[PDB]
Amino acid sequence: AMTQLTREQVLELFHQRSSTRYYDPAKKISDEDFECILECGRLSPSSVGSEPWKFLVIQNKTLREKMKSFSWGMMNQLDNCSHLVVILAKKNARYDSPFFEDVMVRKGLNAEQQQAALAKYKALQEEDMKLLESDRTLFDWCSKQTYIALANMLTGAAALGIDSCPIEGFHYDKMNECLAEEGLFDPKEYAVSVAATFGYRSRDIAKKSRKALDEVVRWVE
Amino acid sequence: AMTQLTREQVLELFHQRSSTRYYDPAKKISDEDFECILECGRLSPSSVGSEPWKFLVIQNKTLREKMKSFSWGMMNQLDNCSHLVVILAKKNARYDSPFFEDVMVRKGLNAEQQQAALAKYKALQEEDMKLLESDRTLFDWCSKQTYIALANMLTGAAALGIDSCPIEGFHYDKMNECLAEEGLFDPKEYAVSVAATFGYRSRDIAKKSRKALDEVVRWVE
Ligand SMILES: Cc1cc2nc3c(=O)[nH]c(=O)nc-3n(C[C@H](O)[C@H](O)[C@H](O)COP(=O)(O)O)c2cc1C
Ligand SMILES: Cc1cc2nc3c(=O)[nH]c(=O)nc-3n(C[C@H](O)[C@H](O)[C@H](O)COP(=O)(O)O)c2cc1C
Ligand SMILES: [Ca+2]
Ligand SMILES: [Ca+2]
Ligand SMILES: [Cl-]
Ligand SMILES: [Cl-]
Repeated sequence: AMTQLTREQVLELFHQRSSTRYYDPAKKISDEDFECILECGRLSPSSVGSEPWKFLVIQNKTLREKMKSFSWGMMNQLDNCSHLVVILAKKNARYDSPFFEDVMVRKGLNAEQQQAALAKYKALQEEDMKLLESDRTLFDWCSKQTYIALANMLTGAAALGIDSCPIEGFHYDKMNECLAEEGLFDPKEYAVSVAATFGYRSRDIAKKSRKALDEVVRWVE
Repeated sequence: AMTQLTREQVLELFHQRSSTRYYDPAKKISDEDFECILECGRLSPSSVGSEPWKFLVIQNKTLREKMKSFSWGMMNQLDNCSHLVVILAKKNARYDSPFFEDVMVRKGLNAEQQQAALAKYKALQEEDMKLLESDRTLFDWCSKQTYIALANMLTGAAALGIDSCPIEGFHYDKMNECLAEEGLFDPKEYAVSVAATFGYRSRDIAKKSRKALDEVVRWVE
């Protein structure tokens, strides 16, 4: 049968998922649990099946130490967290690129289906979403897809009883340069999108503070 | 106690979550289940607690019909899905805006804490992430946060046994103009980010096709 939760269980999960700034350095996530977290990212949906992401798992302590200088949003977490993921997004993911040829093959499209798909992707990028305005608009489209993978990794971790924190608080140019200089990706192909820490909290879970549902929802009947 | 799943259950959930293009028009999501889905969006994390989203629930059939002309990615789904959400993202969410004053209050910051937070947000936007390059770069930052809310709504729906589909396949300028002309938001304040349909599938769940874990993960020990 299928895995299914009650509404109460779903809400519990989303109140357990919180941004963890204080991790217990004595508790490490198992290799099995961490592989499951990564699989939540891998299995995430993405526009046109583009999967425009790479997951860098930064366990090396010397590299984490170097990041402290320019990563104010995770300074405390770098020494204490079990695992750190830096998510990259694909650069220059144009409809007519070799990257997109591979997207289509993972679907198994023949020449005619590829022709129709290419026309759809061109319309999506050029006219519907206007992504071809600049390199940054096209990069940011791929980056949006990586935030889906991020969200699913945080939620999957929480479902396994593992704490996490999403991270934007770092100097992106310095982070890109540092990780490229370490040989972790080709900077012509990918650039840093967002990061996340994972581990076990050393403090209580902070209560949710959010705008009310009536503030954020408008119903059009 | 806390809600917790096994690795096998988490993976099942992420294989059950699939992009549903074919919905059974006879099956409607209950008001209670749909409120739970919306709460998964509301409870989502967001950079600096910005929550830069609105959720428009488009149930009106005449409005759905109008969208068909310019929404190729959800044409089939518009007539058959139970619920449709169009997610908006905040425009011009500058660190020094009234929008950001409210972000800080939901945290309860006094004048000195606000001063420190404003300095952090200014550094994040101006220098770390370089969001102030253009209106679009700043909008796309908020839009990225809305993709977290999207992902969590899809996953929460799947956990409740409800099918969904994320949607970018529409003309954004036409969609913005149409929904603003209906009075659903102030177009000076928000613009369309991404959409999603929800309902019960009329076909089998399609098997996952993804790049292998070894393709997308790089481990830095
Ligand atoms: C993309 C993103 C980036 C964030 N960056 C940071 C960060 O650098 N450091 C940090 O401590 N929190 C960071 N946060 C956490 C937010 O401040 C947090 O989600 C928000 O205040 C709501 O709290 P909650 O996640 O505990 O519900 C980030 C959140 C998101 C989604
Ligand atoms: C942001 C986003 C936008 C998408 N837009 C559409 C769309 O307009 N129409 C559609 O049928 N599928 C759309 N998809 C679904 C993707 O094609 C799908 O996620 C991908 O092919 C993987 O299939 P799966 O979600 O079933 O695992 C979109 C996905 C995402 C994440
Ligand atoms: Ca099962
Ligand atoms: Ca419980
Ligand atoms: Cl690479
Ligand atoms: Cl508004």
